[PDB]
Amino acid sequence: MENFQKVEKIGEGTYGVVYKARNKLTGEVVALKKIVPSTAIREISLLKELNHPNIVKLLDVIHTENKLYLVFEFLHQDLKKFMDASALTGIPLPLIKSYLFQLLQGLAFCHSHRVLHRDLKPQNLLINTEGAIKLADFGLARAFVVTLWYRAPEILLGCKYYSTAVDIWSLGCIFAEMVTRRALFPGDSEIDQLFRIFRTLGTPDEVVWPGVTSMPDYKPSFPKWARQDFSKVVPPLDEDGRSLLSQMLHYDPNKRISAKAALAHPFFQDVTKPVPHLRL
Ligand SMILES: NS(=O)(=O)c1ccc(NC(=O)c2n[nH]c3ccccc23)cc1
Repeated sequence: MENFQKVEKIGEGTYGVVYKARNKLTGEVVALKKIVPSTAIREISLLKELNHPNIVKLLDVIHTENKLYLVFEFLHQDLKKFMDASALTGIPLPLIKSYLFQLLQGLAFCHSHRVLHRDLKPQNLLINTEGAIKLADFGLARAFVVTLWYRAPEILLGCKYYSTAVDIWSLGCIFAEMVTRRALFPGDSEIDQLFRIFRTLGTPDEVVWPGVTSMPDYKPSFPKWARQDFSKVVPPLDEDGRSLLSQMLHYDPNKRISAKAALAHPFFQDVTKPVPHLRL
């Protein structure tokens, strides 16, 4: 590991501290994450082959002194900071739509390889100066302070075998947040998270989500809220954007739109790739 000089700490992630670091041989600047079960080693090693331009590149996996360091390509800014910096005027819709489109490409890729993220959130969506956005920490949750805001309702209801659909749900919540400049469901506990979802989208029932009532953490005592209309939930998003968001936020994970079908949605008919103006 001595092959790296830490330049600065970027922050505490779910799986360890992330450092900006410089390779002493190569000269390259990278993100260095200090995270050992052989099972974790093999899953992580699979992730090195999972290469896509909207997926932060895992450069190296350093198992040393019984410790695990992951070396990634480095990006200069995350979507949370960019959202914060954009909050006076909001992110312009064409850049929201570009970001959403690119992230759906990323998902479509990983999902087609049966790999899910499970913990999408603004802090692991990384952006560069060329107008790209990338998913960071893909596949780590499986290979191995906690924000709940982007958690799919089937996870909160105790489903142990959830699907790629959970990422679509997270990404729908992020889409909404870019548009409105506020978190869609900022729960501060699991029940607060669930009940915020219920209050906006309606308490789910057997009609809209067959099997919901048989889920591990479902309680017949849940209060029954009525669904709100999306026009009230994410103005001033147009009809195509609301329609797509609605399909990303379907309760039933089987009805929820796939990343691949989302890419064909009419919302993306006029998609472009703007460059943001970023201050590094
Ligand atoms: N807070 S901030 O906007 O200044 C900022 C946020 C994030 C990164 N960059 C990173 O954290 C980062 N780059 N590549 C990664 C690969 C995996 C995990 C994190 C990775 C830099 C700056």
